[PDB]
This record gives sequence, C-alpha cells and structure tokens, in this order.
Amino acid sequence: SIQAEEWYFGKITRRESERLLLNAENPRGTFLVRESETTKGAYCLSVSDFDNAKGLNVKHYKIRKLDSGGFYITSRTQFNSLQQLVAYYSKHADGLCHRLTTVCP
Repeated sequence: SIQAEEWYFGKITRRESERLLLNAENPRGTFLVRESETTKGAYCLSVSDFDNAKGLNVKHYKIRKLDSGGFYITSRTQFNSLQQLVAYYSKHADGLCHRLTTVCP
C-alpha cells in the first residue's frame, strides 16, 4: 500500500518536489515518490544530487507499472512492488544520480 509509505508524497507537482529537495541540508540521494503530472499510471522518483559542477540539483525518473504486475524504471530490472524497487535503489545506484538515502523532509 504505497500511500502508507512515508516516501510517497502523492499528488505534488514537479516544482514542489524540487522546492522540497533543494534544501541545503539535504544530502545526495534524498528522495520522494509522487504521481506523474501527465502519465496516467506512472509515478516519478524525485532525487537530490550534489556536485561542484551543478551544486545541489534534482533528477526525476519515471517508474512504470505493468498491468502484468511489475514496477520498473528500466524494463530490464523489475520488481513485484514499489517498496522493493525503493529498497533495491537504496543499495544500487545503477543508472541513477545516486543511491536513495534519506526520505525528503
């Protein structure tokens, strides 16, 4: 039940996710999951990053959900639940800007 998830922010806009994430106290990997503003059935994983090039910045990744059941950012790496997808990316950066570290305050 993704709505019970503390990292699930529900129906918030892309700009509002960036407002929350661009806080200086946030370390790399601070994240939240929200509904897509325009892709029915998809969610967006919003993640903070930091470098000397860009300073504090935010990346957005689309999480797809098949009616067949799997959740995924890349079709080659699927999960039975959004929760498992979050747990996997908390340990593997893979193609993300950073591994998921802390739930956005």
